Amino acid sequence: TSQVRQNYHQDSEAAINRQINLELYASYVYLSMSEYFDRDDVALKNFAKYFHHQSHEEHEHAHKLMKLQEQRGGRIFLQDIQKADEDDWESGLNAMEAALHLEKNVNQSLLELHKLATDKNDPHLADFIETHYLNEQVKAIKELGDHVTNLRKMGAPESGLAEYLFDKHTLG
Amino acid sequence: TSQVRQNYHQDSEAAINRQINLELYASYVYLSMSEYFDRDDVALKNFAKYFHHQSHEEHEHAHKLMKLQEQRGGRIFLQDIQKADEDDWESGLNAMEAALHLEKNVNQSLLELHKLATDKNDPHLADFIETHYLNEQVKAIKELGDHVTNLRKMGAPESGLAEYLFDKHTLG
Amino acid sequence: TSQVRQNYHQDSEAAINRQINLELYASYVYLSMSEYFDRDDVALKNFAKYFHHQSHEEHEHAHKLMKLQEQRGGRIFLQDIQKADEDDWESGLNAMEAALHLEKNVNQSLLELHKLATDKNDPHLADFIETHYLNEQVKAIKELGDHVTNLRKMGAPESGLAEYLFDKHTLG
Amino acid sequence: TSQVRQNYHQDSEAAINRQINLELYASYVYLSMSEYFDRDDVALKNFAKYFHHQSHEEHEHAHKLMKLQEQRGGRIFLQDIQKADEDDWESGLNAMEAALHLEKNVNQSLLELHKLATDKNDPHLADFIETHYLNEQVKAIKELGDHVTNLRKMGAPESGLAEYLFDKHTLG
Amino acid sequence: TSQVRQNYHQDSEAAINRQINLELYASYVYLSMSEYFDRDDVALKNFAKYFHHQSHEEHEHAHKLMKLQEQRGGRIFLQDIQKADEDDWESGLNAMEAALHLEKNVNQSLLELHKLATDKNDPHLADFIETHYLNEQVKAIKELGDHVTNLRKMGAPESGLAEYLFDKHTLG
Amino acid sequence: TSQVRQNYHQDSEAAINRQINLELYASYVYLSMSEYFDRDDVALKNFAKYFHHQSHEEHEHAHKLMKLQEQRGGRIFLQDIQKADEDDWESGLNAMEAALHLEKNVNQSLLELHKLATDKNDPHLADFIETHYLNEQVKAIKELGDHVTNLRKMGAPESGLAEYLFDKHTLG
Ligand SMILES: [Ca+2]
Ligand SMILES: [Ca+2]
Ligand SMILES: [Ca+2]
Ligand SMILES: [Ca+2]
Ligand SMILES: [Ca+2]
Ligand SMILES: [Ca+2]
Ligand SMILES: [Ca+2]
Ligand SMILES: [Ca+2]
Ligand SMILES: [Ca+2]
Ligand SMILES: [Ca+2]
Ligand SMILES: [Ca+2]
Ligand SMILES: [Ca+2]
Ligand SMILES: [Ca+2]
Ligand SMILES: [Ca+2]
Ligand SMILES: [Cu+2]
Ligand SMILES: [Cu+2]
Ligand SMILES: [Cu+2]
Ligand SMILES: [Cu+2]
Ligand SMILES: [Cu+2]
Ligand SMILES: [Cu+2]
Repeated sequence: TSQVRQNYHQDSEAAINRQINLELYASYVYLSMSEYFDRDDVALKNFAKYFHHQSHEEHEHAHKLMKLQEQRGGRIFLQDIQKADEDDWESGLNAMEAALHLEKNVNQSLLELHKLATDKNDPHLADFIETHYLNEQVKAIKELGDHVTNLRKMGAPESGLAEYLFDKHTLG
Repeated sequence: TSQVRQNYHQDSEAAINRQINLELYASYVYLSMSEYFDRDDVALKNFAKYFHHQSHEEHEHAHKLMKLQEQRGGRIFLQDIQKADEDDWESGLNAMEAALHLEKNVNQSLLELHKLATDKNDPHLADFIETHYLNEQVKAIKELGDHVTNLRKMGAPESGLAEYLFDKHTLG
Repeated sequence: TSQVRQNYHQDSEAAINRQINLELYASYVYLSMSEYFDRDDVALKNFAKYFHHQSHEEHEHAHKLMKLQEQRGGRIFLQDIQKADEDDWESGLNAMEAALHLEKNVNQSLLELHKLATDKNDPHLADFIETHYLNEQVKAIKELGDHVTNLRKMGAPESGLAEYLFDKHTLG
Repeated sequence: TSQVRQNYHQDSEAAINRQINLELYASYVYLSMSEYFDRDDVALKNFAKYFHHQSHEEHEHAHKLMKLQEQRGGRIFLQDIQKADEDDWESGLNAMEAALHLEKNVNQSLLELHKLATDKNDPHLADFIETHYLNEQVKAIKELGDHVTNLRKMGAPESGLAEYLFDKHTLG
Repeated sequence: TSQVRQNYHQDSEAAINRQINLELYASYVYLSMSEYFDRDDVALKNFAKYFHHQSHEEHEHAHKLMKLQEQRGGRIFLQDIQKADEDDWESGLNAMEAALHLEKNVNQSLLELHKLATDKNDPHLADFIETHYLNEQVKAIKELGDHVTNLRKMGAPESGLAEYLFDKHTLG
Repeated sequence: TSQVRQNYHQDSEAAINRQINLELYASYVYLSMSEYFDRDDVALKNFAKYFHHQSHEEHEHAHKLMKLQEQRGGRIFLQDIQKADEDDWESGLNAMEAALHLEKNVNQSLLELHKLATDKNDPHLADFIETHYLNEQVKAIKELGDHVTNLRKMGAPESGLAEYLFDKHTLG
């Protein structure tokens, strides 16, 4: 056991490694979405820019969890990063809906991570989740909801003019 | 035979002169398209700007081929620049489609120029085509494809509002 | 007939299209001359620079005529751009002489364009020719005459030292 | 088949997708190495910095391949990113040796990608591999070799003072 | 065999060492020419400056080949640098002619180096020759041809006034 | 005999040409040493930088002697530049020792050049050797001695850590 390790439960260490893997998975999902919008038969550059930024941001989330693990004296165990469930994301609206779905699932996992920290009486880990993850999730989810709403009201996914203009005016 | 001439086959020299003529033809086609969008009954200024820029760029392509010819010790033989197959380009979408068609044909010609350089064991000419022409074609074609896609999805050519907004938001 | 068209005769419209073609032809002639001076067995860089500039300037002349056509409500009809009568321009002096010959012919055509505008009582077109073309021709022709004179007096075309020094001191 | 697709073989498209996956794998390997050096019982910050930079660079390599795929009209198919063969990299020298081993394998794959492009007569893809990947591999491998050499000569892995000073003076 | 060595044939390694020696020889030839023009009975300072620059440039060519050798895992074997075939270069024109002759021979050697790289299926070395050597040769040869032409037309080598003025106006 | 020649003995002229050749040889030796340290199995970049600088400096020494020759009315006769006696310089210490050995031999030659100038009553050449060569040799030799001493005391050539740190702290 690590010379720095203190008040850090084996279950928490494992939950962090699981969260590290999930952040990397969400990163890979966003990468997939980003490249779909760069296709010649889709060609929505700001949707592509939007998800590329989400991909990079998710890598920051994973790195910070890895930092936590290292600082607490835990050992990182990595797992394969699974490819997304889709290769083709259909439309701008459908990607926004899939992203919101994903973010809600990630939020649920982080809330279960917080409960575990409360149950193992680890207030450092609890505060870490609160400070760096919980409000970020809330903001992410709200933004995705905002986008889904506008796209729906504009006439997406049927209106091709709607996704074109949303790409231009909201995401550009 | 030129004092500088070395490893430069009569067939390559002639193929360059043919490519020089084709670059000038594409230039003239883009000129034609550009002026069509300046018509009072079309009046799409950014379509016009877009093809005017394509025309100038195609002149750069021709000049560089003429430079190659001169540097290798070949003699430039010019041919008439044929006028385009159309005087009236119908719509923004139709010009984009005709431009993509043209660029694919020019690409095919350049790939046949590369094969000839490989077959005559002329690695200088091969690299020249690779370096200055091949990726440029790929980029040109992809961009034209991107535009065709957006215009189609927006409701062009029937939607006059679609070409107006594409002119404004993509080409402006 | 165009919504903007007013006082613009079918004969004038056709004469403009013919002038547009001639400006493009002169452009192509100058291009040919420019490349000849870049040949390894000619290698007079400032002669080459001089005619390359003339080529670009002639494209400006054509564009402005196309602008006129569009503004007046006429329809541009392009024709093939014929290659020059020579592939080999012999010498610096001979190109200057051929350029002067060309410019005098273009001037004659523009003067016939002015007469037609006077005869069709089109004072806008008349002023356009006067303002943008007539004095430009006079200046072009005078400059070419000036160059022909100096080259002759220096000992061109026989004196190879004459063209070398004229290239250096006048055109450089 | 894509509107932009031209001279792009199904085998090449698939080879690119395989290369995309390998670049992402090398990225993940470097991530693993980077975090190992941040461990409290390793604590070599510049080794960690060095591999973190390698990880980011490998993501750039993957993105450019994805760009190529999109530009050529191919469809990206992603695969899981496998975790590295090690969780514990033993020492600074051993990570450098494993990195060199990895880079040589990636180089071999890229050379097989080039052969395939030559065999399918795809000079655009051939030039792309040459321009963006081949010399980069050579440089990467040479640098890793340079580091392995210095570490060995200094007395690594036994000399803990050797890795400490190499971390300070070469990687810092 | 080197830890970095990969896909690098013994024949290529030896051909590089031979090219390294030839670049150094051309460097030494240009050094010889440069000093000849500094003689009190020649005293053409810009000819001297011109070849001194060529000498330095040829050293850059050799260094880059040595870099390639080192990066690929090959071992440099140097050979004597032979003195030029002349101690006295007669005239400005004759040096330009001898330089052009030399550059064409060096070009031939580099083209044989490229063929060998193509035959040993070494696309890294092939691209290296293309990128850093082939177009440079073409440009060098064209420039030398340009100079030979002007000097001949001016009346060199008999006209001492011709070399004086070419020294002043072209090389100065 | 040269119009500028005065008080310049045939023996001195020949001794200068011999010194010119020796400076070029020392230049080539330093080039050889420099490239050895860039080898993947040596990888001492500041040793490499150090000898590369020595190589360039030795070329300056040769050029100045060539200047002297030209200014005095002598004729330069070049000789082959012999390759060094080694292809492999073993270690940092061994190169420093070989460089010191070389510099002492060059110094001896320059002192014999000075004696000859004193004996031929050529005070211009005597002062030239004194001013540009003699103190430079003394400084070069002292520096090489200084380096040899430090390397020995640090534990070179056996201590690989010694050459690594000397490369870093003295030569970097
Ligand atoms: Ca986000
Ligand atoms: Ca899976
Ligand atoms: Ca709190
Ligand atoms: Ca274009
Ligand atoms: Ca026709
Ligand atoms: Ca290439
Ligand atoms: Ca003009
Ligand atoms: Ca004709
Ligand atoms: Ca790297
Ligand atoms: Ca697995
Ligand atoms: Ca050169
Ligand atoms: Ca010899
Ligand atoms: Ca020195
Ligand atoms: Ca020998
Ligand atoms: Cu996240
Ligand atoms: Cu083009
Ligand atoms: Cu004009
Ligand atoms: Cu990579
Ligand atoms: Cu060279
Ligand atoms: Cu010296």
